[PDB]
Amino acid sequence: VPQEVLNLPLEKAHEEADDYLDHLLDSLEELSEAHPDCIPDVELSHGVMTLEIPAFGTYVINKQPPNKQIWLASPLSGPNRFDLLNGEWVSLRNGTKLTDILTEEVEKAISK
Amino acid sequence: VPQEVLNLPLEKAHEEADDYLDHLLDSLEELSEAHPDCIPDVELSHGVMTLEIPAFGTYVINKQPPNKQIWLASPLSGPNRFDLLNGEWVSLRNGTKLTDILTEEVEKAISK
Amino acid sequence: VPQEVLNLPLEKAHEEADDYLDHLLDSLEELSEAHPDCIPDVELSHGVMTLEIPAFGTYVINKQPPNKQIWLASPLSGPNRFDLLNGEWVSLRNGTKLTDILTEEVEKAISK
Ligand SMILES: [Fe+2]
Ligand SMILES: [Fe+2]
Ligand SMILES: [Fe+2]
Repeated sequence: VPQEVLNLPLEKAHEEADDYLDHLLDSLEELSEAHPDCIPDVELSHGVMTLEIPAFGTYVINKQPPNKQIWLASPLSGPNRFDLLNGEWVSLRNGTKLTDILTEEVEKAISK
Repeated sequence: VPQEVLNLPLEKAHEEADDYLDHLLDSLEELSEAHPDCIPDVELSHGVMTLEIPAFGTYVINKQPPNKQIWLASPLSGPNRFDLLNGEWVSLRNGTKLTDILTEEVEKAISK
Repeated sequence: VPQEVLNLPLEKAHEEADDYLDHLLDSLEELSEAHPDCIPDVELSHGVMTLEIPAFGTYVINKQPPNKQIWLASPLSGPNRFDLLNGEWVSLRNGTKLTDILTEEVEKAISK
């Protein structure tokens, strides 16, 4: 029906998890320089980000069917699950920011 | 198995987004009278509500697969996403009520 | 690609609703002893828990596609819907704990 809509420069919105992972990647392979040799590889395959931190292990950040969308598999802090609260990604278990976590775990790996 | 259940006047529950859109429509095509000629059409196609406000443009309210269920496409305030908090629909971005928004945008369109 | 992952004792995570229902069942068929003859049966069919409380009726606890995952059908307090807040299951309508509800409804059935 509504002709007035489809004459706009329309676009489908992004998956809100997709927006974060893309932002995470470039803000991680820019951080893959300030490694001594300690955060060698970042790779976003196809909705799956893999991070290698040889001190801790292999990270897996994952885009997941609901019951809340972003999946953390940390070889240090274990698994966790995140969805939107007020625009940042938040743990279903305790309420901790996803960003805040790999902030610590990366800046510990660089330090140690 | 459990025979005691299926002798009740059973019914499948409604989609909680469906309950809102139905309530929104009649509470909008009742509001499509107090237009000068300024909020001409409301139409709920099949899970898609279309609102025409010629001042701003064509609105689209939409029922969306999870990562949170009701989708706002406002030609004035942009796009947004809503799910249940304590029984009212709330923006994933900032936390604003969906009802509270098209309250303003309609009562501005009538005013101006 | 990432060889370091798949040499771990890997396992797929559980459905967070599944973890609760399993915990609910054994913590209910242990409670199906301290009935006079008043909470006779508990049964978890296949993602569907059925509770018979002859005073009130037949309960149905249910695992549901998102727009929030655990479904309560109480013959006393009506229907409700639950998802994770800070690690416990919470009503979309009002914000009440799922655990807190069948706590009351069971310990009323034993009492009365
Ligand atoms: Fe892992
Ligand atoms: Fe639009
Ligand atoms: Fe029932």
